[PDB]
Amino acid sequence: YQQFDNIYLGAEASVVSCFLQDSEGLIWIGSNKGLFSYDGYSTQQHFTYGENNNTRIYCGVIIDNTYLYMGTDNGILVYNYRADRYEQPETDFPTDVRTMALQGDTLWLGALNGLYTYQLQSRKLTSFDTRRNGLPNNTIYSIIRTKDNQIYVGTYNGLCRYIPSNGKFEGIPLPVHSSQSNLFVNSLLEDTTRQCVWIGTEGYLFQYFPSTGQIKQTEAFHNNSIKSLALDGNGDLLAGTDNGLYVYHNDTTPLQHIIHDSRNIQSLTNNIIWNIFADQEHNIWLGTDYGISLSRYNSLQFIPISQITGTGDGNQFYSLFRDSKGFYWFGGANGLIRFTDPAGERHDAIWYRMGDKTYPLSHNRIRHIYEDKEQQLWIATDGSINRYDYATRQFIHYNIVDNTYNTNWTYYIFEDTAGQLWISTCLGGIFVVDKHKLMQSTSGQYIAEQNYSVHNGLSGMFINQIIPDNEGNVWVLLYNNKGIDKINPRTREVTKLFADELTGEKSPNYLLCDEDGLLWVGFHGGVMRINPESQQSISFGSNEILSMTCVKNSIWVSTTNGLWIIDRKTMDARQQTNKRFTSLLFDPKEDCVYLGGADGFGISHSATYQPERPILLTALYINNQLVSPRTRDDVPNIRYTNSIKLKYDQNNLSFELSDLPYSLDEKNKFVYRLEGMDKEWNFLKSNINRITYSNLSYGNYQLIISKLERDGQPSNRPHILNIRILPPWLEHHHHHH
Amino acid sequence: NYQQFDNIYLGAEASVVSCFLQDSEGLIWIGSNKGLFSYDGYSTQQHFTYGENNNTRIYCGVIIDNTYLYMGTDNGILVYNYRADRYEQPETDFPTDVRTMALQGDTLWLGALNGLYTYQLQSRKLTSFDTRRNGLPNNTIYSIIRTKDNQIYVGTYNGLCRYIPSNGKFEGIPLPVHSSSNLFVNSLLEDTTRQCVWIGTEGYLFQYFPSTGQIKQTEAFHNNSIKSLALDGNGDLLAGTDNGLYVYHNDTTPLQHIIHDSRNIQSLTNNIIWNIFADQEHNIWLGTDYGISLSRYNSLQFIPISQITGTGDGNQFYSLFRDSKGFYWFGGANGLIRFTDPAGERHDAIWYRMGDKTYPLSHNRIRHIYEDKEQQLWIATDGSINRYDYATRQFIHYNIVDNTGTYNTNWTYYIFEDTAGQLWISTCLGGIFVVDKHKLMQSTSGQYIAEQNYSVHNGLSGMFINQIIPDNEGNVWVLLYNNKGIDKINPRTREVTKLFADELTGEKSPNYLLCDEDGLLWVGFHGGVMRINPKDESQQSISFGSFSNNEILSMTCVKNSIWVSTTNGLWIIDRKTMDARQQNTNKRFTSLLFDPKEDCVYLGGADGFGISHSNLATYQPERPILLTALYINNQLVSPRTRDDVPNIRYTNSIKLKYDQNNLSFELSDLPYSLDEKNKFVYRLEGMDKEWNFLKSNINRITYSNLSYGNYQLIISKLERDGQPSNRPHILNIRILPPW
Repeated sequence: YQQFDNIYLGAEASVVSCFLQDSEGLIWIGSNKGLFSYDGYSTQQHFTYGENNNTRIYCGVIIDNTYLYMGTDNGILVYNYRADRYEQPETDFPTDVRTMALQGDTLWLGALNGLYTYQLQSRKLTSFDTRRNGLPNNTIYSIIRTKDNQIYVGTYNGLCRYIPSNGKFEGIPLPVHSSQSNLFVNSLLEDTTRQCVWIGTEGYLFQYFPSTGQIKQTEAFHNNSIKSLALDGNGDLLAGTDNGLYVYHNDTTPLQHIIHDSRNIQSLTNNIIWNIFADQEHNIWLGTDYGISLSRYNSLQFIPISQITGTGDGNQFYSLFRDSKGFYWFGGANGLIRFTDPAGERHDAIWYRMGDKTYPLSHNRIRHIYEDKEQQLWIATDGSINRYDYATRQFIHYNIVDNTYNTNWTYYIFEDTAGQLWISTCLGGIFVVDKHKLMQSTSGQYIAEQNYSVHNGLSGMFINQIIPDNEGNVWVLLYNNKGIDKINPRTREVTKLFADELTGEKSPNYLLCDEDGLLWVGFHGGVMRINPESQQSISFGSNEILSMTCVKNSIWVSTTNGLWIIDRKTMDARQQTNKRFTSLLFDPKEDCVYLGGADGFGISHSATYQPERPILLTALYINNQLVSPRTRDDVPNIRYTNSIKLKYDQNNLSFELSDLPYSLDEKNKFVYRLEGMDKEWNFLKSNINRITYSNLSYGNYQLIISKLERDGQPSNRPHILNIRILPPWLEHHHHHH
Repeated sequence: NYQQFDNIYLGAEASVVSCFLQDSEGLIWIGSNKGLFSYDGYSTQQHFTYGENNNTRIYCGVIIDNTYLYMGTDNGILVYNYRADRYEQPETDFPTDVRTMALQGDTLWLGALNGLYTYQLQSRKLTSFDTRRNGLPNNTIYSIIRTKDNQIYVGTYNGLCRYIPSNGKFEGIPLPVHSSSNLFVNSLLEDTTRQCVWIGTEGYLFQYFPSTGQIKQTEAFHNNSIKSLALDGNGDLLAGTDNGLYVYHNDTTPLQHIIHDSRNIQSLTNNIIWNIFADQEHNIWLGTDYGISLSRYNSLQFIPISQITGTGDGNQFYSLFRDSKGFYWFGGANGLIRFTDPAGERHDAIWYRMGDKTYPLSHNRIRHIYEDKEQQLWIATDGSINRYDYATRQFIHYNIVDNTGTYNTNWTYYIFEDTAGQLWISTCLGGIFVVDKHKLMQSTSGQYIAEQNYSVHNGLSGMFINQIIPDNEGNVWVLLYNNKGIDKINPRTREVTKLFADELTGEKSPNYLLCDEDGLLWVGFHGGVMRINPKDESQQSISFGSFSNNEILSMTCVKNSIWVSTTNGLWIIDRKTMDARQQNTNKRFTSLLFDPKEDCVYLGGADGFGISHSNLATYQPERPILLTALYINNQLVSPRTRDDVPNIRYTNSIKLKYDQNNLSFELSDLPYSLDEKNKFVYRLEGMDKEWNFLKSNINRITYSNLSYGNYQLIISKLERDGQPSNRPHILNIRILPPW
């Protein structure tokens, strides 16, 4: 909170009382002169000088995913942000609305002269008062609904909570202070982690615990007023006051106190913080008595399973894989998910699981996913091995035994250069098997060509990974054992190596081959590089290894604690949130890395990975004047338009674009072109998001805008606007309403 | 209520029950002093053999990977694959004398008589926690739980502590007592509604509140110990002791205390309660020192939307409708949901809303759903009217204005089709529009001009119209918002008359309108209804209940009654006498639908809907039939005891030898929650020509002397009409020839 990006709406509209973010990410601003929006580049107004909508906004709520309800001196402005029109219902709203809170489909309204509910379907307006309902006072400043569906109402003289059964209100007994002749309750905030409601009053910050009724005084800010409360991305409590911002973490950590410095343009813009809003990306918006301070939240992007197929089922990911046809395969404890596009919208994921009607698996617990020499997809599971059939979209199951030990608990699979499948197990040792004959087999159970076991050379039969050498040798990772077994399949010679070094606590639990033929062995606090019989080790100092994968010249090592990145040639080690990741995948083509964990996965670069954001048109200008449905009947809301038809003399057009870059230090770069006029891409400077065209002839055009990709190439998913300029004779075809 | 139980006793001299599990398909499993059992609602079945290592006392269990029962024993952990019906031991050397188990993601916590352990299910790593290395108060562990916020609580021989994953140690939590030795902590239970952890010990029941560190001595029961804890469907805390069951509601409410009564075979079976388990249907299972006491749950059956769905999105339901093709259409404040079964078992809901990339709607606020004369589905919304296209699964939106171009159809409240191809559309602000249905459907204009409009200028009483309803007398009756009386339109002359304004006025201003099957009109107002006969324009009126100012939310015809949902509850009114009767739940329903096919009523409300029979017990959802036992020559057979037989519960196809031809099958639909059992019919294709009937107490099906060949056993619930259902259970049977 050391630096802020400060934002101003003009000299008239210096006071900001609230923020809303619509479900598509655009930020809305309630100022002392009316509503604005801010697209990350410039502000826009949505009122006309002189009109009833040119007025102080005190609060707002989004209704029906298409209306902004805003509290005003005169009642409630209802702004339809999709149509871009004020759409007043017939309702006689109470004047002076200062606070609002949705409960199901009833909107609670807190005003200077009363408390109300507004049922949204029937338009039924119900009033609540001191004399009938036992409210402590009629002037309302703050109303919230908690997760367990209780209503808290802060007033000019005290805090209470609604009692649905009898329609009355129960006081919460905040302390009465000799310095005050009434008990202002300015702000209320539910905190689900701390299990409290935070209460801001003049001079005192309280936590109310509904579990016990305890009212804890957490802070006293002498002679200061608490105006607003939010929780940031770390879950710290942010308190906006008349003397800057306070940040609370816990009882033993001192508050941060953040204030305006008149000689420093990057400081909090003003000390009087009327409102604080945490946006969908955890950016903190501070609304003040003089403009806005934005504090950007920065990074790894983490993606919950439910965003891929939702479905709120969980999964702990132990294997992540991308096939040569480009499907993602993410599995572990609870099944396998096939999907496309990790950081897109579409995904069309399929979940293969035990007991599914449509997509079954012999067992939920996936241990390995592998693509063979003929691009056939193999999985290892605790219900044996399976092979995918892409045409049927279903798995084919194989039972395997040796010539006498079996394959039910399979750990690892690979294909050798003679068309044999190598399979490691949790009891039956290692099986080696004719791939085509297994595939061609028709016997449900299948006798193995070969098997390695403790009877013929292995140390134990509890073995995880098996990895081929460049010179045909098979290196086996041994469970609860010392050293690593090594197999020459040419003369069946198994030998136990590095028992000297990899014993006791140096017991190995992970093993991989890099692109240069070097093995990396992970053990308790340290990794060790090998030439298959040379090389040695290193350690993590002041515990254990979950996953390792190669990333270029680096090997990434996921641990209980966090990540270690090692350079492959020197063996230099460097440590990098506190998430533990049980799975790692490097995607060379997209040049990112997937980090698989509990009920989700992260994505990061091989510099903080940026999620893909669609491109919006935020403003249309005709002959140099901004135009929208709010002011013109003959022009649509450009944000929600794919094709526009214009009159013949509406041929001087400007466009503003944005991908809503609120979180970003540096803006993305863009390219544009107008099909029907331009023959190539035009490049924009990153600070310029305006596109302009003059004196267009009649006919059809396509405006095409793309984000420049970080390799320099325009994206192939542009935003496209169809534009027809009508001749004089066809004028009556112009946009209308 | 806890005053009567269904008492269940186990075979094989087992009499002590120490735990219950319920698999993801609803079967109950029972750990007993002699080994593992299952119960299908008809009989108990053992899953162990006398003398074998599986014939052993079970102390606790959890289900792992949707296929195993991990169970604690003297020898460690007994692992049972319930799908394969085989004991399947891991290679892992487990500690002995396990007493408690709790999952944390993909790690299983194990508490034992001499240590605490972790077991990581992927790596199979076993990690030990102790007194010296970790600050445990004692190595004897009796209870372990994981809370929703992912904390680990461990109850021991000497007190309670909490895991610290920072440093891998345990923080003690001191328990305030009257004096002293070591405080046994036998039992732990998280309660998200009170936001505490309940703690049962010898002598006391505590609540600990992690948000503040407060610790409350909620009960003190000298010479009694708390052995088990659960919460019931009401959110009451149930405490199992060695002197019966205690039920806690709040501090001001007397505890209920429930004990055995030797003179009454429906009382609690035994006073020593080892485990209490609340099943998915909220039935309470009590495992005691002698048998099981089952307490069936009584409600209204309420279905939350997420059960439909599979998402946490809300909706307040204002229109329920089921179409001529059988699709249900439940819509309200937050869009419109299409789905085919009220229990959501087929996960095939489609949810239409504004903003949805795949299934958009012009507006989320649905005001009416209607099917026309040609089976086309129409909806009225605050974004005009739409028609469904079944083939594309998309709505088609229409914009309609009057001929002057002044009024439009943006805010549509109600729609119907008359007998002459015309759609009648009621609006807020634009009056009523009458539109030629086929011309609208075929229009390509993007604005349609209505043939007719009714408004304040040509006879209407106002411009805000809620509902418009045809007579059986050729008229259209019109409910206006906050007006006096109701308007009557004669569509042929276009005459508009205002009727019943003498009574329906001021506090009796109407706000609901409907026509019943006999063609009488029902008008709803604050705290009463009025029945109108449109033949003679006669009228009778009643008031019901209190208060006088008591709002009507929804009204619907249910056979010979009308159902009326209000702010203060549900009233049922007889259509001929007009006798009003109040019903009793606290939920308030803003939508109602009678389905004559299923003989039931849907009551739509906040984030879900109730289902009820028309004639009042409670309503039971259809459950699938399972096969739970196979007998050959009158001996029970399973993969556990034979090579050549599969798990009957998970097989669609069985292959038998020539001399395995005397067969019995037990069946169940898991009727745990039922006073009366259902009735079944069965037939064996290849043998039977007709259905056979069971008799409700009998769930066993027997065929003798089958000849080699192919058969198919079909089993079906006998429906309330006396028809078989169309969810039969099918088993293909092949009997092989001798050779």
